[PDB]
Amino acid sequence: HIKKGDNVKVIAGKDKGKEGKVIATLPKKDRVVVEGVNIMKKHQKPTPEGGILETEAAIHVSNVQLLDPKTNEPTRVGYKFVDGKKVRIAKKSGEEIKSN
RNA sequence: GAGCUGUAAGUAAGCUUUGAUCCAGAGAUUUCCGAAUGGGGAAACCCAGCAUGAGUUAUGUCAUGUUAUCGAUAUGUGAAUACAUAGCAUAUCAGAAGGCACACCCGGAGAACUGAAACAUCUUAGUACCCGGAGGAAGAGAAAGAAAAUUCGAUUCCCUUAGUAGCGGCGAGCGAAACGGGAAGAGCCCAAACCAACAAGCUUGCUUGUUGGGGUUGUAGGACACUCUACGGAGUUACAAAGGACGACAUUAGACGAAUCAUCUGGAAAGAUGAAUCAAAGAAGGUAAUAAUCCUGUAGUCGAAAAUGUUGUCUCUCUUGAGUGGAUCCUGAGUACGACGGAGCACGUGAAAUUCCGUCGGAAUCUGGGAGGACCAUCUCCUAAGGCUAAAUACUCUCUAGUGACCGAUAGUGAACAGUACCGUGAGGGAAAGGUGAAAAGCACCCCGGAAGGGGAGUGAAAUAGAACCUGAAACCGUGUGCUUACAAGUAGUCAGAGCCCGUUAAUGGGUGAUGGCGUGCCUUUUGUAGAAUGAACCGGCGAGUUACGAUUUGAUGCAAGGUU
RNA sequence: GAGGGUAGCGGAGAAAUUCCAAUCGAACCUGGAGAUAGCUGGUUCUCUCCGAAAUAGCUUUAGGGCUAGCCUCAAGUGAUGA
RNA sequence: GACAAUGGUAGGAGAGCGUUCUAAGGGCGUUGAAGCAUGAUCGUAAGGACAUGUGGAGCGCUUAGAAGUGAGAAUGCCGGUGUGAGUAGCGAAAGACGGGUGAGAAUCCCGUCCACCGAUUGACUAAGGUUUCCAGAGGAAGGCUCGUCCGCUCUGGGUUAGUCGGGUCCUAAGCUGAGGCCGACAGGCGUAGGCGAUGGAUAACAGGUUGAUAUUCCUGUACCACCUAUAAUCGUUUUAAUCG
RNA sequence: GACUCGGUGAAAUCAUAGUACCUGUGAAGAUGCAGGUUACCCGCGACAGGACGGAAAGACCCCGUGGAGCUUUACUGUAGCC
Ligand SMILES: [Mg+2]
Repeated sequence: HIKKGDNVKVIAGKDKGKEGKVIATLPKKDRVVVEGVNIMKKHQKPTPEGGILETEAAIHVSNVQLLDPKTNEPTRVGYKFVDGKKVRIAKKSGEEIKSN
């Protein structure tokens, strides 16, 4: 489960192996947007004259994995209660720095 | 615990880590109509009285309360009539009224088509429909019983008895019960004798009334007579009733939750190939193809501020129990029964006992009364004419969790997008209509054209996936061609056969057809159909011996004087 | 002309079986209800073996039914068949 | 191996083909499943393969089990598409020409001439309908042809009351009806009283003005109810003026 | 109106049709059968002899132990009345 500012890795699709970072979330369809991944080309009409534009489209969230902060490998995520508050762990190391 | 302002996409303007949107519990607000209730009315509107209040020099206006009819409880008053009464008035209370899944239950009233190869007794059937009353169940229920043993011991339901006994234009048909095996199990309160009080007549004797206590039954019990005895038991599901404490579970939101990498093909891998790992988890669904190890989850474990629902332990609240005498007193009256007319009991009034309704008659009192299928005698069993009662049983418009050798868009609900289009004055009847792609990346720009449409370019793995969007059959409509046809008489094929054109699942091949022989569609129904007898415009989809319970016979299999529940 | 009344086992009729929502020897709608139909129509893949009847008798029977005759399958007996 | 048999309707008997689903086993599939199309293939029949094109994610085989298990006919039910056929019809009637607009004009707009109704094809008010009304834009469908037009599509607008017609007034027929009478239930009737116009009562006229309203808006001049002030007349409130 | 040209454009019906006549034959009145006799291929305007032409599961007739309305000294009841 990934937040808005993390640094992830793509594990499925055309762009498998790229890193990028998250910029949008869309939780109702569970599809994130990652920079430089899944780029599309739109035909926009004049609204100024338009033309072909390139932006990123959303990818399904289960095609993305976080990176172990220490060893820098993909990992799943668990939870832990500290100070009576929930944090994220890397299933291969300790705490996971996710402030922004 | 990071996004959010419905389906619902946009833009704008905003909200949110000082915790939003979202989920559960509890509150607040809740226009008008509708039983509709201040009066009226063509529902969703019109018109008022009274009391407060705002406003106005004052009217008009506005705001908030209250005002139906029956019923209950008080008070006052009182007609024909003197007292009285019927009424009348005022004030408190809020008892009824309407609706439903009203499926199942209990009552009132109650058909016909049909079967009997016609039809009337009978049957369909106490069924459909209509009306009333209710509950989570209702009804029944504690022997005036069943029986004929050496008896049993409230009611209801299941299996058997058994398609037996019986009933029946003895026709068609209708059709039990006791015994036996089980589920469940529970018993109680009055009326009366009597006693103690209070009260009115009365003459203080009696009568009657009110409260309380007592007391409840059959091999007779209780009153009375007498002799032996006391707070432990009981309880809100009947048996009398209220309410507190502290607990324990279960709902109604949730939380944590093990383990995988690489290459090949490809738009994309979960597939193939290779090497690993978890398992109290290899249920399931998603993810760009088919995943135990990517996501949501699963096995397992944890969790409640608040409100409900159960359930314990205290509290609480009630309350003596035996024996002998047995026939002095009490023990349910217009009742039980009878006659006449009907109905219900499996039973058609009959050998009809047994049980109810209408109209008339009308008992007995323990040496009593009732039943044991007319009646009599003896035996046996019971004790009517007052009431209450859980469980085992029936149903599903709903809610929660699941299941299927159930359907897959003409199917499955009428309805996957609707009791809506539409039809009818009305009651009422009642459709058709699912699928782009993995992702909108939904075709910038150029050209012809008023536009609609199109050709390029571009997106995409694919655009003969372009929104009339998965696949895209047949009828039907066209364009181009290889062979053939303007002297010919036809159910349109078949057998023989030159010429011309091609070249296959490669075998004594394929297309066309000058000319010759033979040849009156199909189905149904008939003695007999080319029939001028019936049916079909054509193509597609849909459309007719099934299932339950009995009987009989055959095959198979197990055991055998036994077999089987 | 407007506002009203009479309703199907019924109403209305200067009378015709006449009218009661383009329908009347008994309106329309929903239910009993899949009424009943000894009558007509229909009833869906293939091959192999055998193969009738259109007649007695009774029948509120005559284009229906029942028993017998004639077909088929299985087992049995054994000259009973032509 | 020898010998024999083998037409067939009602109808009896036997052996099989194919469809959907389930169980167990064993397989195939993005190097392309089902479906669809074509072929000169195999089996005694129902039927089974293989190859190529299209298609884009599921499906066979073996043994056994279970059935909504097979269509050419029912004046069958639903959908689609033909034939008749470029055929019948295009719903009472008088138009002609010039100019305009437009991609496009017999059919739209403007003008002149001609024609038809005129106890009416003219002008008012009711029922009934319910936005059809007006302006700007449009031309896919509707309009029995056409269309630049429209009662059609889109966007935005439009209905003004003390006196007009209803209510805050009255009653007819009829309908309801507190108490009441009757009735298996449901309910039927009816007294006082209510409701109910098609009738009775009841105060406003002339002119101006919009694309769309007018006795309603504006100007002028009126009338009718009700309330408060300013007042002559008011004189126990019997009476008196007053009201009743 | 019909007929020719421009616009628009249905319907009943329909087993498939390359659909002649005569004398016969035949379920006894033939475009489809036999033996002959006629006839080059394709339209348009007209006529009504045949296709037992279309339309409506004959209303006449008979049958069904089918319905309904009406009558009476048919059978059985019954509202009422005495
Ligand atoms: Mg064609």
